[PDB]
Amino acid sequence: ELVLALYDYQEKSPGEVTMKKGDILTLLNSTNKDWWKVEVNDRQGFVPAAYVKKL
Repeated sequence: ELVLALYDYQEKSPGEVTMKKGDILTLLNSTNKDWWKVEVNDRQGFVPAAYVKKL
Protein backbone atom coordinates (compact mmCIF):
# COMPACT_ATOMS: atom_id res chain seq x y z
CA GLU A 1 0.00 0.00 0.00
CA LEU A 2 1.04 3.61 -0.60
CA VAL A 3 0.99 6.68 1.62
CA LEU A 4 1.30 10.37 0.86
CA ALA A 5 3.82 12.54 2.73
CA LEU A 6 1.79 15.38 4.26
CA TYR A 7 4.88 17.28 5.44
CA ASP A 8 8.61 17.38 4.89
CA TYR A 9 10.38 15.28 7.53
CA GLN A 10 14.10 15.10 8.15
CA GLU A 11 15.34 11.93 9.85
CA LYS A 12 16.36 12.61 13.45
CA SER A 13 17.45 9.12 14.54
CA PRO A 14 19.42 6.22 12.98
CA GLY A 15 16.28 4.25 12.13
CA GLU A 16 14.32 7.11 10.59
CA VAL A 17 14.11 8.15 6.95
CA THR A 18 13.69 11.53 5.26
CA MET A 19 10.77 12.49 3.05
CA LYS A 20 9.49 15.53 1.19
CA LYS A 21 5.90 16.77 1.23
CA GLY A 22 4.07 15.24 -1.72
CA ASP A 23 6.25 12.11 -1.85
CA ILE A 24 4.47 8.82 -2.48
CA LEU A 25 5.93 6.25 -0.10
CA THR A 26 5.46 2.51 0.10
CA LEU A 27 4.05 1.53 3.50
CA LEU A 28 6.03 -1.39 4.94
CA ASN A 29 4.78 -1.68 8.50
CA SER A 30 2.03 0.25 10.27
CA THR A 31 1.67 -1.93 13.38
CA ASN A 32 2.90 0.93 15.59
CA LYS A 33 0.42 3.78 16.04
CA ASP A 34 3.10 6.47 16.28
CA TRP A 35 5.83 5.45 13.83
CA TRP A 36 5.33 3.77 10.46
CA LYS A 37 8.04 2.03 8.48
CA VAL A 38 8.11 3.27 4.90
CA GLU A 39 10.18 3.05 1.76
CA VAL A 40 11.11 6.43 0.31
CA ASN A 41 12.44 5.76 -3.16
CA ASP A 42 15.44 3.52 -2.36
CA ARG A 43 15.61 3.94 1.43
CA GLN A 44 13.60 2.38 4.25
CA GLY A 45 12.93 3.62 7.76
CA PHE A 46 10.49 5.19 10.17
CA VAL A 47 8.53 8.43 9.92
CA PRO A 48 5.78 9.78 12.19
CA ALA A 49 2.51 8.00 11.36
CA ALA A 50 0.71 11.34 11.65
CA TYR A 51 2.80 12.87 8.86
CA VAL A 52 1.60 10.48 6.17
CA LYS A 53 -1.81 9.55 4.78
CA LYS A 54 -2.89 6.19 3.41
CA LEU A 55 -3.91 6.52 -0.24
